[PDB]
Amino acid sequence: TTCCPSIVARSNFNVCRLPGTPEALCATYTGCIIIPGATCPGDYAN
Repeated sequence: TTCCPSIVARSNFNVCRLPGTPEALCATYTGCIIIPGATCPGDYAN
């Protein structure tokens, strides 16, 4: 599960994966984290 900070940052993160851009790439661009768990803490999830 991938969870990003800032609702704005995660917004473009989602839009990033729309054209077929790899999730991890967009995550690296947003300062986003990809954890093995299926639920992220609210500390770093927007």
